[PDB]
Amino acid sequence: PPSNTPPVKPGGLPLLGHILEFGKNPHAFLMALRHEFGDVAEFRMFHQRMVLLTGSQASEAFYRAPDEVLDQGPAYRIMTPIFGRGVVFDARIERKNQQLQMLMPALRDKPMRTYSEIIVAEVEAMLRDWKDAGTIDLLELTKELTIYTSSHCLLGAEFRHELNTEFAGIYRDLEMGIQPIAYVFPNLPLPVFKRRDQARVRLQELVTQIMERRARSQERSTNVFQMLIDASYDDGSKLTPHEITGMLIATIFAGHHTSSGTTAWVLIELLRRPEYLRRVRAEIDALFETHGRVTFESLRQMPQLENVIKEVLRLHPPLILLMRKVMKDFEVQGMRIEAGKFVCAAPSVTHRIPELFPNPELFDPDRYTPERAEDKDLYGWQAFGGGRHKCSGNAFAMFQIKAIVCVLLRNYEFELAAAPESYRDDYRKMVVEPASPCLIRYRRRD
Ligand code: HEM
Repeated sequence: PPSNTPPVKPGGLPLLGHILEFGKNPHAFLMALRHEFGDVAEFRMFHQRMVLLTGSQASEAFYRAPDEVLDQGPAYRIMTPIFGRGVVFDARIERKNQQLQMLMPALRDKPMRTYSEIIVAEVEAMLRDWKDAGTIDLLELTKELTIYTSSHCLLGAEFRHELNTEFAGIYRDLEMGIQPIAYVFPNLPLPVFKRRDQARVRLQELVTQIMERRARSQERSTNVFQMLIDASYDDGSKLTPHEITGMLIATIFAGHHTSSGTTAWVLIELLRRPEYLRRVRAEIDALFETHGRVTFESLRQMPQLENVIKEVLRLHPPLILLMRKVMKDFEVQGMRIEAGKFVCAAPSVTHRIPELFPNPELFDPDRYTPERAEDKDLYGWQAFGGGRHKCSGNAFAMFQIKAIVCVLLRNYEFELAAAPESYRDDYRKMVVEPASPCLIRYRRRD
């Protein structure tokens, strides 16, 4: 009497499974898998057996599982050298959870007003460097803008001014260390891998220096770094500069390409839909004539723009595979998923289920008005994941993007360099953004 298990896609290659076809187009693949096998569908990545949970029901099973059924550890094994050993997600389930819990208040509530001012200020700042008119690569602009605003808010002014050029190069070497051989996490050593390892060492050095310099000086700035210094375990014991360095890098990687890509898409989508450029522009111009400046209070209630960002995240979730190891038999929609196996959510797929998002392929922000399609189901729309391990900085992300767009749109008029339909997702990236050659034209407003 064997229990009903989920269907397995007729395999491809012996030691490769489906990996090449999947790798060709991860999204197209997962769409195809679901379309042919339904809510719960097994495929093989190398040796390993992945199970795609799509739809409201199967998504709930995923996001609500205890940390003791589904472990996010292996998904991050490529990151461990960058984050440090035993720092966060390499740490024991209970220790990992305290570190994450220390971040949450750093990225919500009280510091949010300060972050707003810093982010607004940082964009206003760089915008003074701009010619009257010109052509820029939109993706590069939002990646620069995001790393500046992030690092200022998360690390502090030290890393924007005094440690600017030093940090810039560390982050590069850190970023460059994200190579899928390390993602297997099988062998750590290589030329680029040491330049990665050297980078983390030098950052932990820079951190401790600033810890010590901010302590003998009675500087008290508002940043995640400062709050991680002031945080403490339930022990009463404190974070070591190893941990503080690990958590700050995790936060920056978690927030950088995700935000930068989304800001790009919010501008692209607004620039190929004049209808919505007007609704957003009218909202901003209204915001200024009611506040005379971009202000934490003003950013809070931008319904037009919130709705646009929400639809952009429906059509363009930057993270499209959320992977977990099954370390306990749990059951999804009747089908039993064996321990030792892998499960994963696919925001990009579930977001196009017609039963959840009527006319899924149509861009319509008005889905997210009081007669909504994001509220009355919590495991439909899932761009920020869900459950115990949902994004800590969804609030930060929303303000970051609302601020950048507000300022850019208020000072500058934009128009696409190439044909509107030519702007496509590049699903072959670890974090999905628009295609690399993503040019745009600016000219000072009025
Ligand atoms: C802007 C668009 C963003 C999107 C779409 C996004 C999406 C996500 C998703 C889907 C996860 C869960 C991954 C998983 O379940 O394995 C996640 C986790 C996380 N995100 Fe984001 N994120 C964004 C921005 C940010 C920003 C700006 C920050 C911080 C500044 C941030 C910090 C985090 C952290 C710390 C986690 C780990 C939460 C945990 O596992 O407990 N994210 N994000």
